[PDB]
Formats: sequence, structure tokens, C-alpha cells
Amino acid sequence: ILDFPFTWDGTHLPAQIGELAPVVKVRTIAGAEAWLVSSYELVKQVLEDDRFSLKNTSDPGVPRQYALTIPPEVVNNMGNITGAGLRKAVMKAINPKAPGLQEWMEEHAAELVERMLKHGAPVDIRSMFTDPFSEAMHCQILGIPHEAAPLLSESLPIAFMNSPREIPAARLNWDRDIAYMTARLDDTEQGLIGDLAKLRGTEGYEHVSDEMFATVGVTLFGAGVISTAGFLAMALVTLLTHPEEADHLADHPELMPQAVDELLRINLSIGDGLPRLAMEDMTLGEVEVKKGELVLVLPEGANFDPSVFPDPHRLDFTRANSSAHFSFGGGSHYCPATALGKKHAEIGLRAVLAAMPRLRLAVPVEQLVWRTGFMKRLPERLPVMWGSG
Ligand code: HEM
Ligand SMILES: O=C1N[C@@H](Cc2ccc(O)cc2)C(=O)N[C@H]1Cc1ccc(O)cc1
Ligand code: HPA
Repeated sequence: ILDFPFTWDGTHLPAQIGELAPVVKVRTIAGAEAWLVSSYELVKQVLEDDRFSLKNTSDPGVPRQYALTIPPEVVNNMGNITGAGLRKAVMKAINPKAPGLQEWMEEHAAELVERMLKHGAPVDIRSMFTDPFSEAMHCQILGIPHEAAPLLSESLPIAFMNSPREIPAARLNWDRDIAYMTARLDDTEQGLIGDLAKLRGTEGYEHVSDEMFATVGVTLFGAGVISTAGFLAMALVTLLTHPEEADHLADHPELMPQAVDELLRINLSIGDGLPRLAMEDMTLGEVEVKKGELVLVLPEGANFDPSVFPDPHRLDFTRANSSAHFSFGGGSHYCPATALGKKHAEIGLRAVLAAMPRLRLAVPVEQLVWRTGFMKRLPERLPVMWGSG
């Protein structure tokens, strides 16, 4: 019996990945059977076929990867936002081209980096950079006060838990976070919450409750902040384990857009599978998947498939097909925020590398503490030091 996940240690690809058949039976954190899918070919096939349903992964009594920390219907969040007529408002808010946002992200990154320079080495670049940068950007696009980020952010280490059991803290924090966004609809003039407040009580939006409106602010803050802060921390882990490549990118800032594609391809921040329930009997490679069975898509399996990414462990900023990675998923549930995610990372990484020469890990790499029982692989602290000039 093979247990999934394999390890919370994000310093390199788990040894198990190179040994997997493209489709393997595993036992999940919740005790269920699942088909783990790890070849580039079959990851593509699952993500691009809607008979492998994300929505149905929260149906009553279905095999689970781990306990829900949200209402079951919120697994279909993007579908619900569309059905409620709120897709236009959401796509506008997550567009990095929104007026002033690029200049705001550049000034905020510059400001956080200057605070790290005034503090001096060593610093925890997660709590002084990746977290505050990701949090404040999400307050900015939601339209809410930046001083709300600490309190909403406090929910995140529990909200994205991968637990064998129901987490009582998840419901307490959800209700608190929903109440907070509900209050913001009454006093917010700008960004997404401002937009939603203008739609509320107008023709065509009679079917949208206050709770449904609030659920858009809570879910986009949570999914955006955990994925952006999670990626940027683990992009810094990649660069800190390849300091010659990190030095090269600091001297060639014109590489940054290509660099972010290769950092996404090589990233180890995904600590679980992308879940899909088989809505009918289906052949997947050499495996017969029965209706009702859970399928776990492993993006790191596809992204380190040597038949698509030759020498997959090599960090090659100029890899021609970097952007063919599955770190934003694929098919119908493809991440709607790729433009923002890529731009946020480019600005954040440029600010760090321009100002912190010869950036290095300030502790032995095997002295990092890895978060366990969590959707993302993440070091609890990321202490860094840097040269002078
Ligand atoms: C580097 C940043 C990011 C990464 C690596 C990332 C990754 C992903 C992935 C892998 C999925 C697919 C889940 C699945 O197929 O089951 C996804 C979906 C999603 N992401 Fe992102 N994401 C990022 C940034 C963001 C941001 C900034 C937001 C929102 C502000 C966001 C909102 C969403 C939403 C709502 C979905 C669900 C889409 C659907 O069901 O159709 N993501 N993301
Ligand atoms: O299950 C969901 N839940 C929410 C995300 C979410 C999960 C928990 C939470 O407390 C807040 C948001 C969603 O938008 N769609 C789906 C899929 C998902 C999961 C994680 C993630 O980062 C992005 C998407
Ligand atoms: O890391 C992740 N795991 C599962 N689903 C996700 N949706 C966005 N990011 C993730």
C-alpha cells in the first residue's frame, strides 16, 4: 500500500516520483483509495477531460484526499462565480493591467526590500517579503484596508490544511472571514468589493445573497494569497539552492519573464494532488478507472517528466518549453489568475535580486523547517543573507 503524499520536504523532487508508473493506486490522508496520475501525457488527458470532475470531489460520501475546510459547494467556486454573473467583476480585479496596479506592486516590493536592507542580514524573507507582498496585493485588488491583511492571513495556515479529520478552527475562521467581507460590502468604494457592492440590489443580481458576495472576497483572498506567497517562497528556495543561477538572473533582469516560467515548471510548492472524481468508467493509460473513484493529478510528475522536459532537474531559464508546465493546472479549471501570478512573481523577484547582491541561505539547507499536513510545501522560516554594494 503506497501512502500519498510522499514528503513535505520541498528542497528537491521526492525520490518516489522518478519510480512511479504513470498511474498508481495510493491511500490518501483521509484513508481513501485514489489513482495518482504523474506522466505529462496522462496529466494532460485528465485535466482536459471534464468527465474527471473537480465539482463532484465534495459530493456526499465520495473518496476524499483530505477533509473539506470549506462548504462543499465552494469546491465549484469558479462555476458559482460564473453562475452568479460575477465573472466580469472577478476577471477585471485579477487583471495585472488594471490602472495603477503594476506601479503599486513595484513601489510596495521596493518598500519591503528597503526594510530588509535597513534590518540587515539575516532576515526571514517569508515574513518580511513573500507573505506581506502577497497579502497587501490581495487587499489592493479587493479594495479593502491593507491593515486587514494580518487578521485574514491568520486563517490561511488552517484553511489549506490537508487533515484526516474535520478542523473546528476552519469553520470558526470561515464564519469570521465571511462576516468581515459582508461588512466591507457596506463601506468599500474601490476594487473587487467596491464592484460587488455596486452590483448588489440591482437588476439581474436578485439571486446573489450577501453570503455569496462575501464568499467571493474570502475565497479569492485565500486562494490568491496561499498560491502567490507559496510560489514566491518556493521560487526563492529554488534560487537559494542554485545560487550561481540566482546570481546570473540578478545580472540579467531581462531574463525575468522566461525565468518565472522555468521557476513555475521546477516549483515544489504543490504538496497534494489536483482532485477529480471519475463521473464514468474510463481507461487512463494501463488502468481501468471506475465511476466514483478519486483521481489525483500530480503536477510535479508532469513538470519533471524527462520525455517532455529533458534533464528535468536542471534549472535552465532559457528552456524553450518552460511555459508547457502544469503548475497552473489545465483544461476547464486552468488558473484564472496566471497573468497576475506571473507579474507579481516577476516584480517581487526583480526587487529582491536588484537590491540583495549574492543572496544566500543563512542556514544549512537541511536546517529549514518544512510545514506538514498542508496543501503547499513551505519552509516555516527562510533566513537569507546578502553581500554589500
Ligand atoms: C503563482 C500563483 C498561482 C499558482 C501557482 C496557482 C495555481 C493554481 C492551480 C494549480 C489551480 C488548479 C486547481 C485544480 O485544477 O484543481 C488554480 C485554480 C484557481 N486559482 Fe490559481 N494559482 C495562482 C495564483 C492565483 C491567484 C492570484 C488567484 C486569485 C486571486 C487564484 C485563484 C484561483 C481560482 C479561483 C482557481 C479555481 C479555478 C477553477 O476551478 O476553474 N490563483 N490555481
Ligand atoms: O476547493 C476549492 N476552493 C476554493 C479556494 C479556497 C479554498 C479554501 C479557502 O479557505 C478559501 C479558498 C476555490 O476557489 N476553488 C476550489 C479549488 C481550489 C483549491 C485551492 C486553491 O488554492 C484554489 C482553488
Ligand atoms: O497546491 C494546490 N493543490 C491543490 N489545488 C490547488 N489549487 C491551487 N493550488 C493548489
